Amino acid sequence: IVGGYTCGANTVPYQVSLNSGYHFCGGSLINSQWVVSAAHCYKSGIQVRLGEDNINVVEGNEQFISASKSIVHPSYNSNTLNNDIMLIKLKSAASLNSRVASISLPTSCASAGTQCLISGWGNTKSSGTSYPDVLKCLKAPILSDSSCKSAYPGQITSNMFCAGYLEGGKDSCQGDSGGPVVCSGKLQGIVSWGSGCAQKNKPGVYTKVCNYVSWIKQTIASN
Ligand SMILES: *[B@]([O])(O[C][C][C][O])[C]([C][C][C][C][N+])[N]C(=O)[C]([N]C(=O)[C]([C])[N]C(=O)OC([C])([C])[C])[C]([C])[C]
Ligand SMILES: [Ca+2]
Repeated sequence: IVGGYTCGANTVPYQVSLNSGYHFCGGSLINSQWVVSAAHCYKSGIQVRLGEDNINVVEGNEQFISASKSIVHPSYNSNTLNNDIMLIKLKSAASLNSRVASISLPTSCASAGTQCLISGWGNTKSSGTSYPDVLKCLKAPILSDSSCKSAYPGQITSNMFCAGYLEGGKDSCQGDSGGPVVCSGKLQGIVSWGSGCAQKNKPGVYTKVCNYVSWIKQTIASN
């Protein structure tokens, strides 16, 4: 997260770290056995690390659970990043409490100007790399579809939205992928792509989760 603030340990209890010997992507727990992340985070040998704050120190409250199957959306297109979403099923259910809790799926899409929280362990620097140890947080508004499309002409599908700041300086960045965008207590976005990090007129683009709620529900119910 570039331009953000330290969240405070376990203040974002639905955030997960997907790990394969290092943190590579964020994720959201949406019930005791299922995590939602981004399809471009897919790989095998994924360990879901729940209840984390410093990802480099075991501090208490951590639950490390192997991913039993990852389910990339069938229409995921890796050249457009359209339908960038994947569900990870956990090998055993997590124990839920105040430091590890699931976030709700939206019942409607959020309007332009809704203030949301984006969080993750990715790069904090726009020019160069600085990985944080602890979870970083950013409050950022959803941008109107016109300013999003004026920034990325031709690249925005209806499954995507921009959030952030046109003046630059604050944004998600590399290592934040797969992580949550929560607006009024509902998971509305998944961190996906952008042109670099926190550059002027280039906001982050996020998978629009309200379009996928029946898919999530139906895929979880059949698996
Ligand atoms: B994401 O993948 O983090 C995990 C990467 C390391 O394991 C990251 C989120 C970036 C959000 C920026 N607001 N997403 C990506 O890196 C995706 N690629 C891009 O955003 C790239 C750098 N830019 C891009 O595709 O657009 C142009 C610059 C216009 C070419 C990618 C990995 C899906
Ligand atoms: Ca830790």
